[PDB]
Amino acid sequence: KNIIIGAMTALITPFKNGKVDEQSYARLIKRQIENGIDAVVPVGTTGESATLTHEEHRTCIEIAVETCKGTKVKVLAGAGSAATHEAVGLAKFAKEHGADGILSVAPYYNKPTQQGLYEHYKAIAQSVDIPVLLYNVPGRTGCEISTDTIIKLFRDCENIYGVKEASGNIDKCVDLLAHEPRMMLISGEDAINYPILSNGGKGVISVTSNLLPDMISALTHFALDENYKEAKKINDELYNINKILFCESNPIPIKTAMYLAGLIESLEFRLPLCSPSKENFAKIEEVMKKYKIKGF
Amino acid sequence: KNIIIGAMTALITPFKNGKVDEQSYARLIKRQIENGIDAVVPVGTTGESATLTHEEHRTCIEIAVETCKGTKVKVLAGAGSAATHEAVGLAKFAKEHGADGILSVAPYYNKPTQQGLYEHYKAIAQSVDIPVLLYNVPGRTGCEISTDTIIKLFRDCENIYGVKEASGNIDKCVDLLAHEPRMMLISGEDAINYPILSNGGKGVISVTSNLLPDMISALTHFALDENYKEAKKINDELYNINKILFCESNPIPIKTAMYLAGLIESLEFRLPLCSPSKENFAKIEEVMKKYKIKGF
Amino acid sequence: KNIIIGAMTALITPFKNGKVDEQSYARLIKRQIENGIDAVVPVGTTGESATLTHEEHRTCIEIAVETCKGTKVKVLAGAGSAATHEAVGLAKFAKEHGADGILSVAPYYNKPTQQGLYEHYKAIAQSVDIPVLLYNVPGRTGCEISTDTIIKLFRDCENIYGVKEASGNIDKCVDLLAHEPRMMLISGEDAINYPILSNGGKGVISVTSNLLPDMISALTHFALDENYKEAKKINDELYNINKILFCESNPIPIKTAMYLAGLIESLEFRLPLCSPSKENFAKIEEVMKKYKIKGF
Amino acid sequence: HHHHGSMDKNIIIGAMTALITPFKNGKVDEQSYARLIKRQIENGIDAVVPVGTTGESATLTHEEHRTCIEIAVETCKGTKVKVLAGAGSAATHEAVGLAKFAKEHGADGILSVAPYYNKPTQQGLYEHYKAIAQSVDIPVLLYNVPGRTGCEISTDTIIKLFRDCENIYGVKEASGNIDKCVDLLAHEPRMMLISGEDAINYPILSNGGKGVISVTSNLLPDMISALTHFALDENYKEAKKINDELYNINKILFCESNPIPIKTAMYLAGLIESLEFRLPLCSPSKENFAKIEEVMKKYKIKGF
Ligand SMILES: [Mg+2]
Ligand SMILES: [Mg+2]
Ligand SMILES: [Mg+2]
Ligand SMILES: [Mg+2]
Repeated sequence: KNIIIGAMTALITPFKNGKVDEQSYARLIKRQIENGIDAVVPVGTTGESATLTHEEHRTCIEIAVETCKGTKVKVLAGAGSAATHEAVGLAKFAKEHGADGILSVAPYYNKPTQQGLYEHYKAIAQSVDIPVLLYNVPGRTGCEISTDTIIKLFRDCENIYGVKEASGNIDKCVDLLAHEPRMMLISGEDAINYPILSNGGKGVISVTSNLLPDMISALTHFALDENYKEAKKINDELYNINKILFCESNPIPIKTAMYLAGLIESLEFRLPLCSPSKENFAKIEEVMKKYKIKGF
Repeated sequence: KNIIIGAMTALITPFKNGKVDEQSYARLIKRQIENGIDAVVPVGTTGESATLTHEEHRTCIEIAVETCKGTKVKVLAGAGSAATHEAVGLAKFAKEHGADGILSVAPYYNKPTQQGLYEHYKAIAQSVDIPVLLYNVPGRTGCEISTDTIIKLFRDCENIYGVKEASGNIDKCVDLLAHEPRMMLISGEDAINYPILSNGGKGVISVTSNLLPDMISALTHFALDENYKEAKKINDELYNINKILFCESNPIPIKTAMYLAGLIESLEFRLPLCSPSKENFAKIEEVMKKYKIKGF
Repeated sequence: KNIIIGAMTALITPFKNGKVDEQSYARLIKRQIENGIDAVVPVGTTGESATLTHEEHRTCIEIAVETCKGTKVKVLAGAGSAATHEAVGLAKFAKEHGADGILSVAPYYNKPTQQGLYEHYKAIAQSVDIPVLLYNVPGRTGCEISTDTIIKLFRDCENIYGVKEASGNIDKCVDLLAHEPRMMLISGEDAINYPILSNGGKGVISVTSNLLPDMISALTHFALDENYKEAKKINDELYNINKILFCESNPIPIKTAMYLAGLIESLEFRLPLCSPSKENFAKIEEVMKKYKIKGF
Repeated sequence: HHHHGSMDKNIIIGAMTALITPFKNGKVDEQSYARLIKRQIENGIDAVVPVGTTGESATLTHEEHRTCIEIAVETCKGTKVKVLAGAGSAATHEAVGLAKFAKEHGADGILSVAPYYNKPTQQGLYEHYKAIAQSVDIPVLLYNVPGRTGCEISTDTIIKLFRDCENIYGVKEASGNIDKCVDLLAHEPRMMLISGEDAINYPILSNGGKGVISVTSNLLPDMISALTHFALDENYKEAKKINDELYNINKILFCESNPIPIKTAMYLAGLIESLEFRLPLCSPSKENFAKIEEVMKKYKIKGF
């Protein structure tokens, strides 16, 4: 199977006067490339995919593809939907725009059955010839891709190569790699990056790496080399910021931190997302002061 | 406040060869009108709103408005989204097409804060001059509209008149009506229709009423008339079917039941929804036989 | 079946210098009798059953029996355990000391299966000839007596006449009385006393009635008389105090309130229970000032 | 004072077994109990836990609690194997009494479960464990299992207890919460985190946990011991390989509430004479009995 693994970043989407700040978007991706990141994920959850137009989806994916040309860095495009016909369309568009693979979140809100999830992802996988990574985040979608369903999709669909897990469930992480060790388990939960990697996970899709890409990169590559002492040390050091970045729903804290570090020009969200409370604004700033933040 | 209350039906959306069966849709609404229902909800969760196109949303709302014209049955159109700009557009769209009010689900997947939910619904309410009913269903959305946020929205926004609760939380139902008894609490969970109504709830938005509109409307009208003995009698009699209609994610069982009862021509869903398991298909068919199902 | 229903109080156990204050206990029970209560529950959860000795269990039950002599007020003795042999012994114990019935909590900590729960309660019921009320509180015990198991026990064992539910699950309350309308469903959660009674529940076992016995007895008796309007009025008025009495684990707040009202001499718990935080102490004091607390 | 964290703490770590308690005609089978502990000793186990959850502590009498601790202490004499006695209670006065008892009968330390059923606050848990720790001079391992107790010892409370009390040296976690496991050792790396959930033994050890208190080791003591000692030597390949191989049995041993499956498995393997529980525990369903039997076929089960 063709795979996309390593240290990866769920890119925030900067706004300027209500529109995508395309120059800032490119600059942020270049900063990720220059700090050891192996792949970037445009228009995922952290990129506020739910409130972007389809034209803005295309714009962000195109900027990512253009910015990564001539480098080893891959573009793993967000391309999921609650509707199978739309997810298929978004997958084909991402492939057409030059993405290296797609990240496809489990359908949110309508709670498909496992049989429905299987048919959903089978249709997506058959629509493109680039790698497809599943994305399980039950706290946001209201459903769970079961271990058996993930494994069947991995075994039955050539291009589906693993899953990004954001489920706080290390038992499931053991279950997955014990019964199908060929899959690429990817951490979607920064605080437990090291435990997932040390059980044989092969990468992360990180929120924290927006702010600290070098530290997440080093953690991941230490772990992939089985230098678990050094990987755990970084995971432990990062725990405080990893947690404070979820004091309100992601991406409210990470966008706040990027603004606080001068990495984006405006603290703009698209409704229903909005600025954090004053108290959390201050708490994020205080945690940030403990970390070494790379510039441009 | 202008309100829309009483016995209401979250209409299924029948498909024929992958398209909305417009004649069946009108025929089903006529059947609701003839069995005492007070309002119909096109393109809600039960109507597979997530997989319909915007043109299909318009078609369903237009059929609902036309079929109810001259009958005093109101149209409470589903018009929610994870994106405030889209939810506002859908609200204005529903008003333009003649809806009497809108049902607007809490944003799914992106988990707005309470502050964001307030700004979200404030924007929606300000965009139209028809009643707006909030819809809280945390098991599907991943977020909860708190009692404080619901009450602030009710008091601050002229058009917001209540909430459809699908949360299995009778404590919260007491909390809501004890602190703001002027709001219209609407049951969004059929099995507990009577407990919500007997605490001062003023209506239901029902799944079961697709199949048994006469029984759900009588239950609601018994309760609103303070005949709690007879309202509870129907709620108790309905418990078995009320539960089996969620043995898989709604609307998979109710569409199965409508097909089994001869009320729709084909058991078609849009992916990622699909037919139930063979065992659940059998369980639904067995529970249905204990009830008298009105024809056309 | 012989039954014990109506307005009932889960009695606090006052301590003086670490010992059960027998004079205060009798005085508090008399205050319940004089304010319309139908039965009292010595040495339940609210009575700190977990930290009392077997001899202190005896003392409290005997005082309850003695104080109720010459009145209609029943003694429904706490007599449950995680060990079946101990629960049997405590049941016979309670009957020997003159109790009118027993309240028997589901085994905590060891998580028996439904078959084990059936055998547990069958053994208890066969050990005495007085009524036995089941008590389901999964947040405390770690297990749930299912509806099916409750109904089988009710139908198979002469003495088992119902269940006290503290489970935040009005759906289950419908389930229970829809399938077995002959049982006595008793509210174990004060905030939802009225919804449980209006669905056909026949009593409450209350924490709040320790402080406000007249209001809880009036609420229950209105509901039993089918004056649902007047019962709901009291339930709504009591919501604030009903909630603040669980701002920390019961009985920490109710003992605090009894101390603040001058009804017990000292704010004494047995470890691991202890005084509330200063912040919660103040919140309890403020909520109390909206209510008329009967003296002796 | 608040500065015990780097002062000398006696610890009990390594591969440890939560011993089942065999019954014969309703009584503790004392000969079987001794024989089972011998089998653990001979298969590389570092400590045994008498009368914990797996030992049906809830249904044993105080006298049976006594007898089981005494047999464990006597059987482990003359070996390296430690006795970490179950000694917890929902009542602080009883937990103190059980702690002193375990010390006076020769236990090496105590495992003290968070109070069940009465749901103490964090302040109450702190005072609870401070009282227990001050009553003895032997090591105390906290035990957090919220699915059974209805309460949680928070990370801050565990760390405060470690720093404020001389003899509290760590926590057995059975909480399905690897985030909390990171939280604990990132903020207080000096404590001994012990796995209380067999399926995730390797993830807990690879994050710096220093032992397991195992259900599976009743049946497969050599495998759990090997897993633990590989991990302690930082042979993470070998440790993970065993953890993966054990997943099927690790999960099926909880298809019904522990210890119903493990006693069923011990009976099926001929290691105990009768499948007897004390009510309210009882035999598994016939379907789960068969599932346990089938999962066992994958594994090499040591005899006596
Ligand atoms: Mg290298
Ligand atoms: Mg009408
Ligand atoms: Mg070695
Ligand atoms: Mg490894």
